[PDB]
Amino acid sequence: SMQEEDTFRELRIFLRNVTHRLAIDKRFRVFTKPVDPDEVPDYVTVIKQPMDLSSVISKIDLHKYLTVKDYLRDIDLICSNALEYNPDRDPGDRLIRHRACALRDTAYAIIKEELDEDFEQLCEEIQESR
Ligand SMILES: C[C@H]1CCN(S(=O)(=O)c2cc(NC(=O)CN3C(=O)N[C@](C)(C4CC4)C3=O)ccc2Br)C1
Repeated sequence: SMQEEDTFRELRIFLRNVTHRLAIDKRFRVFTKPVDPDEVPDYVTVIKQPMDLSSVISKIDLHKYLTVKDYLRDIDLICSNALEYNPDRDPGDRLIRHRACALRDTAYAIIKEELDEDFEQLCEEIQESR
């Protein structure tokens, strides 16, 4: 229905706003762009599902997220990919992991404060009906 289409359009506006607020935070600058393949050629071999906030925006605009749960799976993926590629005790790796964990925690905290549980539930029930 047009009412269901209006629901998913509201979800996209909400997800763009959350992603924008993460992307303008100076802590998260590294996560705003895909890994430069000329700068880091082995990334695409080690990390099987690369994800970054620019790709998250692309996926919102392509209607790939029908629930906030599906969006948070991609936020979780930025965090897990960061922990996987940068696992060492050195401060460079530890800073990336702390920033990755913070990006994930911030996304979940915004959604906890600002997502209506009944809105997510409606998205889930429209998704399941298809
Ligand atoms: C190579 C490491 C860096 C951190 N991780 S990550 O897995 O946490 C990760 C990185 C990225 N994007 C970028 O790194 C984009 N970028 C570059 O390719 N080079 C510069 C200029 C800078 C890094 C030297 C930069 O910012 C996106 C997502 C993750 Br999860 C991979």
